Amino acid sequence: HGYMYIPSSRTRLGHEAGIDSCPECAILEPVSSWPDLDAAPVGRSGPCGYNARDSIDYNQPTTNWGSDAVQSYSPGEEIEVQWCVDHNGDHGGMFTYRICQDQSIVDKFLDPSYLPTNDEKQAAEDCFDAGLLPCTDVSGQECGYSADCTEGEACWRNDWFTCNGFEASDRPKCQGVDNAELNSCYTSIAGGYTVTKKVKLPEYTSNHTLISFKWNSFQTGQIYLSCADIAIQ
Ligand SMILES: *[C@@H]1O[C@H](CO)[C@@H](O)[C@H](O)[C@H]1NC(C)=O
Ligand SMILES: [Cu+2]
Ligand SMILES: [Zn+2]
Ligand SMILES: [Zn+2]
Ligand SMILES: [Zn+2]
Ligand SMILES: [Zn+2]
Ligand SMILES: [Zn+2]
Repeated sequence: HGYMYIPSSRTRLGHEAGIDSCPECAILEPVSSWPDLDAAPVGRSGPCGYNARDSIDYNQPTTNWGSDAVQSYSPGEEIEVQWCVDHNGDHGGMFTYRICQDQSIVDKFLDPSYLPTNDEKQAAEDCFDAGLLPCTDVSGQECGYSADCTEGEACWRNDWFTCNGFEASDRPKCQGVDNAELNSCYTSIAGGYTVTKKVKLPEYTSNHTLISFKWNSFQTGQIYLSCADIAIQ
């Protein structure tokens, strides 16, 4: 149970505007989230998430999200990206961040009076996959392999980030990555823990595009998706 926190995703904004009582509850499930990290099609969830809890589809703006870039960055900028895992829903596994470089696709997600179809959701997803922001693009960032994976497997990759071992001696699962304190970010269920990394933005530009957060669960057949409205200028 988790969601994108920095820069503020639509889900965070959703919660913060009082619309979404369980931001961490937005789940793609059931799916094969492991070990093949993109076998699973995003269906209704899309690259921005659908929260069944409160029936929110974050793939289109409302008055409460998606109207504006929440943050403006520069081409090639290395930036903080953070997500929030719930104390009772730390599934371990692997996560990534992506920018889709086809403004025409993304535009379908920036109009409050249109909801992307599942078809457009999946096509967006493919675009986001092509625009995955690799761990290893940030100089100085250590990009480990998953302890829940073995060499040569489809999960064996360090473009994505990994949580710690689900049954590791020390600092297990996603919580273990920052080893942050409880409520270091908001979750509704049992209090949130931050999971913090850096990504390097592309030299691709836009006055208004999306980061899509995607977290593939190891413990469960589940994926958590969020997106943030951002500008590269
Ligand atoms: C953003 O929009 C303004 C108004 O059209 C324009 O003048 C500016 O060049 C645009 N910037 C980008 C990166 O598109
Ligand atoms: Cu969960
Ligand atoms: Zn995918
Ligand atoms: Zn695959
Ligand atoms: Zn992160
Ligand atoms: Zn259309
Ligand atoms: Zn190294």
